Amino acid sequence: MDPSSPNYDKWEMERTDITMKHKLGGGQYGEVYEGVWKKYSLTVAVKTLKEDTMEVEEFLKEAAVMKEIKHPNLVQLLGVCTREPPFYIITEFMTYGNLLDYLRECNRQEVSAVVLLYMATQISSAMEYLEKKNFIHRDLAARNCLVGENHLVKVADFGLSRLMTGDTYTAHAGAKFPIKWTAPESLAYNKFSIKSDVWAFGVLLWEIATYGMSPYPGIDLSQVYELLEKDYRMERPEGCPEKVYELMRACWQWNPSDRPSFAEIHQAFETMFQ
Ligand SMILES: Cc1ccc(NC(=O)c2ccc(CN3CCN(C)CC3)cc2)cc1Nc1nccc(-c2cccnc2)n1
Ligand SMILES: [Cl-]
Ligand SMILES: [Cl-]
Ligand SMILES: [Cl-]
Ligand SMILES: [Cl-]
Repeated sequence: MDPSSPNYDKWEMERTDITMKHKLGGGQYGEVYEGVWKKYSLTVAVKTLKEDTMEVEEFLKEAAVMKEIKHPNLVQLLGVCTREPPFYIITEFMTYGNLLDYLRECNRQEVSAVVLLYMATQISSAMEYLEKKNFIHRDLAARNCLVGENHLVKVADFGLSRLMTGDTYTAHAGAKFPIKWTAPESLAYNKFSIKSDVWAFGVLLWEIATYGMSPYPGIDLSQVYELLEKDYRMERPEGCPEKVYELMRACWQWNPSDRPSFAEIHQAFETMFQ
């Protein structure tokens, strides 16, 4: 917009510059469309807001939040169109889609053990950065990660709460939570911190080591807490290095203060990967 204007925002861009297309992922992400940033012949993802919905306040808050973060392993904000409806939030488009489906559909000969370790290392790096900035993710899981070229992985947040139609998210006082990725303190006291993100990261590592399997297979949601309290934890996935599993259990300590920090988790992975 206008550089001299009192309301100048470098991120605001021209709605006309983007060629809007079909909805991304057959609708799995919601009101997110594939687009073409003409000026650069660049394919992008454009999240928008339904036909004037009572969520503008939340939408704009997301946009503001994204303008505050930047890291090679966090989906990159490219611009916004929150001056006049329909509101837009544009980020890069990741060629191979979300990590969950990527892991389930990949060439396992290509996506070997070293590659899995590499993917977990990139994710821990992004979280280490959010930790540093005192930000909290709240919904860390393979489904919220994107895969680019050369196994580049980036953490995102698609606000899947009401989008998912499966048993991943379950109701709780007008809100939905992915019970199998939620820390005990979060299920019991609605307390979310970077430590509950670390617990969720533990589950994510499990998803990665199993090439995308569902957590606590077979166990019904209503008994998960009790079991975690009884000190039950997921077994070491087949082929999962001892060191990585050791990391998993540390993330699953009942007491959050006893869980390693992402700084420690990442430092550990670097050592390993090398
Ligand atoms: C178009 C868009 C708009 C917004 C976002 N937002 C985020 O990804 C995100 C990540 C981290 C935070 C940080 N925030 C801190 C506070 N806590 C509570 C929540 C998280 C916020 C938003 C992503 C996108 N990108 C996006 N969205 C859906 C699908 C895809 C997609 C799908 C397939 C291939 N390529 C891209 N890409
Ligand atoms: Cl500026
Ligand atoms: Cl996807
Ligand atoms: Cl936050
Ligand atoms: Cl890409």
